[PDB]
Amino acid sequence: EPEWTYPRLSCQGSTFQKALLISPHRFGEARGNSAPLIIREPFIACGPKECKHFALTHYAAQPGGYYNGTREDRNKLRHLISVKLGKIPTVENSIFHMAAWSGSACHDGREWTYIGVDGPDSNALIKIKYGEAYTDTYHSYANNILRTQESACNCIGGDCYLMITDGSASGISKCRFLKIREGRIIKEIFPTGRVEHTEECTCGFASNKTIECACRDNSYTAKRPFVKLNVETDTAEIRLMCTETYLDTPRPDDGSITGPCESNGDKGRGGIKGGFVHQRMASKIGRWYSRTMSKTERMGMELYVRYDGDPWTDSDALAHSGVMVSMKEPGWYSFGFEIKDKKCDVPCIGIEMVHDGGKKTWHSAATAIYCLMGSGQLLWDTVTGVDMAL
Amino acid sequence: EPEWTYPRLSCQGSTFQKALLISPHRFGEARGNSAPLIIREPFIACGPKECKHFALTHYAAQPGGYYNGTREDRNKLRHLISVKLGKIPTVENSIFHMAAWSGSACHDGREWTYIGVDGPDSNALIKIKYGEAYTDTYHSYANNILRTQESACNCIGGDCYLMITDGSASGISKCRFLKIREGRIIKEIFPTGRVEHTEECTCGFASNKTIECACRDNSYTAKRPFVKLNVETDTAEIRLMCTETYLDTPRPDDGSITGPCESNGDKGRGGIKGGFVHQRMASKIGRWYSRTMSKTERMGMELYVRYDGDPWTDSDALAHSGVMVSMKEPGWYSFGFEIKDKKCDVPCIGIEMVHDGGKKTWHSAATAIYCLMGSGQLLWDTVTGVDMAL
Amino acid sequence: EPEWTYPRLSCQGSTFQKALLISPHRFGEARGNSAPLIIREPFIACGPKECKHFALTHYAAQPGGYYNGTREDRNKLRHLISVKLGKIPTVENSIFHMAAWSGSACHDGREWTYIGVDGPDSNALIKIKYGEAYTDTYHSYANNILRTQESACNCIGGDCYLMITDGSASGISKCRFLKIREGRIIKEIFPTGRVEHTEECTCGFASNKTIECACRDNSYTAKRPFVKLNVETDTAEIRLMCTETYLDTPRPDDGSITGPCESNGDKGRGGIKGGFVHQRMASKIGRWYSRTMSKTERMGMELYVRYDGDPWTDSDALAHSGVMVSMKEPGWYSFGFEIKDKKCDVPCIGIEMVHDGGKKTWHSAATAIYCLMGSGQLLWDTVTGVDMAL
Amino acid sequence: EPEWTYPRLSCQGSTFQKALLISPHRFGEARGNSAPLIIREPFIACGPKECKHFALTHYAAQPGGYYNGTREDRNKLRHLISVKLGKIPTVENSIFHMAAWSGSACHDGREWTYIGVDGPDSNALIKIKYGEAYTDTYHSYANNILRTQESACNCIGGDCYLMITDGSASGISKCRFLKIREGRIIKEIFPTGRVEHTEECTCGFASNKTIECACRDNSYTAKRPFVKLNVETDTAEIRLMCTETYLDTPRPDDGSITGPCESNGDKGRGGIKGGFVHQRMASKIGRWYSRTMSKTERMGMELYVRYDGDPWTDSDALAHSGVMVSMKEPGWYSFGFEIKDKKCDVPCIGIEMVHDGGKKTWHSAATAIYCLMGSGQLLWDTVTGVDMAL
Ligand SMILES: CC(=O)N[C@H]1[C@H]([C@H](O)[C@H](O)CO)O[C@@](O)(C(=O)O)C[C@@H]1O
Ligand SMILES: CC(=O)N[C@H]1[C@H]([C@H](O)[C@H](O)CO)O[C@@](O)(C(=O)O)C[C@@H]1O
Ligand SMILES: CC(=O)N[C@H]1[C@H]([C@H](O)[C@H](O)CO)O[C@@](O)(C(=O)O)C[C@@H]1O
Ligand SMILES: CC(=O)N[C@H]1[C@H]([C@H](O)[C@H](O)CO)O[C@@](O)(C(=O)O)C[C@@H]1O
Ligand SMILES: *[C@@H]1O[C@H](CO)[C@@H](O)[C@H](O)[C@H]1NC(C)=O
Ligand SMILES: *[C@@H]1O[C@H](CO)[C@@H](O)[C@H](O)[C@H]1NC(C)=O
Ligand SMILES: *[C@@H]1O[C@H](CO)[C@@H](O)[C@H](O)[C@H]1NC(C)=O
Ligand SMILES: *[C@@H]1O[C@H](CO)[C@@H](O)[C@H](O)[C@H]1NC(C)=O
Ligand SMILES: [Ca+2]
Ligand SMILES: [Ca+2]
Ligand SMILES: [Ca+2]
Ligand SMILES: [Ca+2]
Ligand SMILES: [Ca+2]
Repeated sequence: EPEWTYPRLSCQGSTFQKALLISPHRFGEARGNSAPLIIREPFIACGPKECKHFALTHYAAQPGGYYNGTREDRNKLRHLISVKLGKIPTVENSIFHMAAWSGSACHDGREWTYIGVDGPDSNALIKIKYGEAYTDTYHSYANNILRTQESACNCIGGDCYLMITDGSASGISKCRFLKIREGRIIKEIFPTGRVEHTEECTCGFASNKTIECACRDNSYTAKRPFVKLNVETDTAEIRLMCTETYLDTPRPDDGSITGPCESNGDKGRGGIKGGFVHQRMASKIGRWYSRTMSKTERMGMELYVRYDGDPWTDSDALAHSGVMVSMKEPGWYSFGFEIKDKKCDVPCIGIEMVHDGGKKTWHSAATAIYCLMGSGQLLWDTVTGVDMAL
Repeated sequence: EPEWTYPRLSCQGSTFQKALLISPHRFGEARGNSAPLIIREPFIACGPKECKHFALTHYAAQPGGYYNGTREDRNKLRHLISVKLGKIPTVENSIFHMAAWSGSACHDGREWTYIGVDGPDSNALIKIKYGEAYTDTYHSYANNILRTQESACNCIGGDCYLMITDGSASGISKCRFLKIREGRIIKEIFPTGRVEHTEECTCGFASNKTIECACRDNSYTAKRPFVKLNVETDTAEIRLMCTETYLDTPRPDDGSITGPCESNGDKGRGGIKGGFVHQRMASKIGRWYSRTMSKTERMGMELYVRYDGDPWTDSDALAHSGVMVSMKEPGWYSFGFEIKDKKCDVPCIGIEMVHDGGKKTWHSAATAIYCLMGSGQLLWDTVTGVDMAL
Repeated sequence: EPEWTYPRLSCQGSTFQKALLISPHRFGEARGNSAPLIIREPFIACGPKECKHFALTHYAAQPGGYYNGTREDRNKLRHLISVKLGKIPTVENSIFHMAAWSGSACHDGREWTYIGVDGPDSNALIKIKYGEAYTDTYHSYANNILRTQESACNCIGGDCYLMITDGSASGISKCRFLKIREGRIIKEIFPTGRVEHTEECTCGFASNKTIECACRDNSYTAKRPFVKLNVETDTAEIRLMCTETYLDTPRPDDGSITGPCESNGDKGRGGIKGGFVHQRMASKIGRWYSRTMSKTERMGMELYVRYDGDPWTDSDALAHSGVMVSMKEPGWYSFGFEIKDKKCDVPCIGIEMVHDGGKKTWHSAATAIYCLMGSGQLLWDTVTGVDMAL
Repeated sequence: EPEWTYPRLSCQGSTFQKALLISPHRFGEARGNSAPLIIREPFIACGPKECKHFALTHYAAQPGGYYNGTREDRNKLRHLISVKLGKIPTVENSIFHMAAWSGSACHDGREWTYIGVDGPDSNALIKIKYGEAYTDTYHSYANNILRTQESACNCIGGDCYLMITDGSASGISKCRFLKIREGRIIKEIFPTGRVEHTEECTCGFASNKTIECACRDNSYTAKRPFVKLNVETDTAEIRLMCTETYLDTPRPDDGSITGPCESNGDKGRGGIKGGFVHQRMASKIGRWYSRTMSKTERMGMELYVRYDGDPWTDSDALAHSGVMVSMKEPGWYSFGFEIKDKKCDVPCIGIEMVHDGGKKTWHSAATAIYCLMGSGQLLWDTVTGVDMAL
């Protein structure tokens, strides 16, 4: 058959550069003739030959008559959709995979696994699809909005790993990982460590032995929960990132959180999903991260890197590597993903750039992509170009 | 060349869950830019890799100018169309297969067979297409709206099997089954038993030896005619389902038809096509059924199951298995179908949810899908989200 | 490689039946959201696995602002376009093959040959394309609107044959045939016989040795020029059809043309392209033909057949085989084509049903298809369902 | 896996003829229902089976609300897009490859290489994509709008070759050539000779040993810089074309620049990218060129040819070969490209026909194609048919 995917060494390069903007609402004017779907939580996942751009639609287009409710996060209508990356996600270009108000997907080398959560808040349900077939489900364990990554899951040798979580958005949400093979859950992994609130993990392969994830703590801290999952033993441990460059939003000033690495610090309530991707070299690992320019608002997006070290213990500041989105522009969720070149993997970060005009109008998003590309420094930023009044 | 398809054991699971909603008129607003087709009698059929979503269109779109007459069932413009399941059935996404006002389709492992009926009411005509080619026809034998299933036909080792019927919607309509191989009728099967009125059969494989169908009696009863068709001898027998949980609409109260399993009972006149799909386990057979929540109107849809036994002799109540559509939402035709996973088949029930505003406006339908996945209880219902005034 | 196509015996059957209507302008209302292309001269040609529906577009859609000039036949904008048969020919569904105001195309088993004529009236040019590549041209020989079939060319063992003509529409237009192999003209065939005016031939295979064509005489007669082209010797002879059932429009009353078979008769000025297709049986050949219901106007369409005999000498009336389009509806150009089933060929006739509101509004066409299908008699007619005011 | 592509001898033919018009704004009327993209710098490149039609979009459609700024050349929204040749480039038909305000692409027999330039004017960046993956970048070396061909790059045995340039549009812009293999730059080529200003080179293979390019000098002359690049030694030399038929716009009268082939002459300032394609015969080489009909404005387009000789030393007038676009119609950039027939290559010239209404309205372009086919003289010209007021 095709063989299973494994993480490979990253393609050569040392800086990210602006790759691609998908801005569907550049075609959504009342006087235009297009039907871009109203979405949020976009992410990209790639198989050997193509990438798919996923998002959770509100099952409504612009221009249209169903803008009310598109700023809510969960309802009976939201669906996980995709287009081939490079296509504009319209009503006719998109594929509707399953009813879901939280999602993930990934390719294992042979087929696409799609993951969607729906159901009532107190009793939601993870549903897994392998290709066309619905293959398995997993139930709410803490009865308070069972939910998942909003970014790609990760497969090695046919085994795919997925973060799920359940619990209060302003209290305890202890995550678990599911190990999924051909669409069926073959193991539950219960993490150890600093486990009181971990959600929306952005995960990737640090090597063939370790998946690492930079997650969101929506309750207690502006430091990101950082997971290290050993794939050989199927065990996970979580501790907060110690870097003084706090990656959440909102957050206090860099380096202002006093005390040991594990200290929670101030301005911990609230959060945002954060970009994280690995650059695997023969003797060095680069960890690339994105955070908003604003410490309190979803505005702007800049890139940081650090090579080697241990995220759990290094207090050192990360190295600023370029402004991807200016302060002037929306910088909402961000995520990592890798494109498969012929012999090596290309690390990328994608940025959700939400068009927010409040509850009174439509609420949707463009997706900007920056990838590791050549050398030098990052040269240009992204704007959506959308005027929400048209 | 490809192997012929056979029924396989069903994938593991014990409950159905909400899978997917195709709601094309969420995009039909007069201020939007899309062209969802106006349709009724949707159904889905799957081949080894892909499923198609079929329906009978009135050859008109919303927004548009041809709404008048879209609440009629037969005319010279209706056509059988399909799209790949998960796509939206618009003017450009759809393929028009043949002129037809009653239809069916199925894949035999190698090619699609498409069936459509058209012609004048008193002398209509079954037409069969195998791939791109028109291959055969079957004539009216009762000269009173020759018609067929409005759901998937069923193929085993290249032989595909199809219910047709002809006769008065208010009296006698004896059905027949056609055995079709590579688009040509190779055998006609004349059933035995209770044959006074059988139409709109929803059929599936109980095993490699038997096809069973839950059908509609539009004239005499609210119990469903239940066909057992022996594929090895090509013989069929029909008797009424004996369960007190009457599956037709309209219907009397459950358990109220006194007398032997064959008693017709009250409120027999009228009917609806009903969902039915098999869960074939190694030692046992689950028969899954759907019926409207209202006893008299096409509103709501509930799921029921019974393991093993004989539908013709068992008076036992079917086990209520969850609300798919609440009573506030339309619940019109339902149908069963199976998705082919790698090693096993996934049973699903699809629900036609008609937007009915009467004859003064457009008349069309959303399709909701529920499939067997995981364990537990069915968790969430389906709404169309459509406002017919927009 | 794939092997070359040859005509095979026709699939079993004895009557035609309504197969499919493509009516693009059912979606062209000013308040709808679609873009059907404005076309005329549709025809269908099929390869082993699929059929393409071709037409000459005016490079304009409905609704739109370029309706002026769409009732003219030749200009700098007209293009040969196609869609897969079954798709609606819109701006986004269509492929634009080449600039052309007269066309033909056919598949040889390995690739599509597309043929288009354009250039000034006094000096037009046949251009041939094989797949994507432009491969050859042929020049005007009588300098007065060099033109071709408006229907499929015909390939046997890799050699494709095409009628072209040039000359006065109301005088002499002596046709020639080109023999084309992999897109290049390898022979010119100059017909013998009754050669003064032959245009718009509808041609098909009577056997592996003979192509026959029923053509239009726009100047001298209402009898159709009937070509017999011997494929083994590459010679052609033309004589008028002798049947008293005159197939052109306009025409006198059947059987009113006195004198020998070759007599021209009255009402010969004007003409229409006519449907003709072969049903090849082991010991018998059926010639199926279509003509308008009206003797003088492009209204209605009925089917006729005759088995065996010699068209050049049989004065006998053809047998009426059904009304495909009532007198009430447009019946403009018609054409034959064959769909390839697995082991046999299916003969079909397609009918151009032009929406004519005069020079003041848009002018375009729907395409109706009738194919040999089963037995009995033809049961239903086709309407476009279009209101030209919307 | 597939063989690498090499140039082959051209298909037989001695004249170019009108092939195809892609005029997307024939569908852009405010009362229509389509979304043609706003674009400039179209070009076409072909692989063994298919050609793509590329362009640089302003990420806006007609009808729409983002016309302001579509007459500017560089900004943060322009993207390189393509569709399959023959399709219309709308929002939904197109694929967005990468953010870019200057581009090129070519197929090497195995995969597509896509090149785009973006970044700030003083520090822009070549980015290269091979298939789906971003693989390499090249930095600005003169810090003054690094930019590239706006037409196909050229590959031979896996090595693809690309002109880039950087420097003042009013002064010195020394070009360089990049040798790219599987998306990565493996050699930089620094030309010799007359190097003061070369940009927008249109390049093709004169043979397996030499790539030649006719380029634009925006500063000093109306004669075109002509590159001869030796693929075996990877060296290049540039000298001005000596023909009296000056191919740039603006230009003085033909033959008016007195002095040796290197004299710059008058009206050197300004320029236009010009069409150029090779016809490689067994014993001889045809060089086909296009230039505007007006000497000063981008109006009309005429075809010229010269067989053999040396472009650097030959003062001879080129042979006028027909009017492709009359003086009444726009004639802006032109480019050469080759279509792969089964055994030989078909040379073609494409013409950008811009709809220019000034900065107060939309600014976009039709693409007209002429290719070598048959013998005789070029017969018909191309009009866009677009009314910019609709
Ligand atoms: C499943 C779900 O509701 N997810 C939502 C999450 C959660 O509210 C928080 O992660 C707290 O758990 O946050 C979003 O609100 C947000 O910040 O933009 C969007 C997302 O849809
Ligand atoms: C071929 C045909 O007309 N079928 C129609 C059937 C028949 O009327 C009944 O089955 C009685 O035979 O019922 C429908 O009316 C209905 O209940 O919604 C829809 C369907 O189109
Ligand atoms: C190439 C060309 O102009 N063809 C046109 C022909 C010729 O006028 C006649 O065949 C006489 O030669 O007739 C049509 O007019 C017609 O009757 O509907 C349509 C077609 O486009
Ligand atoms: C990268 C870039 O800006 N290219 C632009 C070039 C340059 O201005 C000139 O070649 C001088 O370098 O010219 C155009 O202006 C022109 O003449 O139509 C269009 C093109 O977009
Ligand atoms: C991972 O393992 C596979 C073999 O199992 C190997 O080909 C690949 O290069 C390894 N990747 C890394 C990053 O070590
Ligand atoms: C039906 O028969 C085929 C082989 O003929 C077998 O592979 C399949 O598993 C059988 N299905 C059932 C339900 O037993
Ligand atoms: C035509 O010839 C081929 C072999 O050359 C044969 O297979 C085919 O059946 C023949 N068709 C007819 C109608 O005789
Ligand atoms: C170029 O070389 C290839 C093999 O390397 C050959 O097949 C091809 O015909 C040559 N082309 C020309 C123009 O000579
Ligand atoms: Ca936080
Ligand atoms: Ca579309
Ligand atoms: Ca009933
Ligand atoms: Ca005539
Ligand atoms: Ca110049």
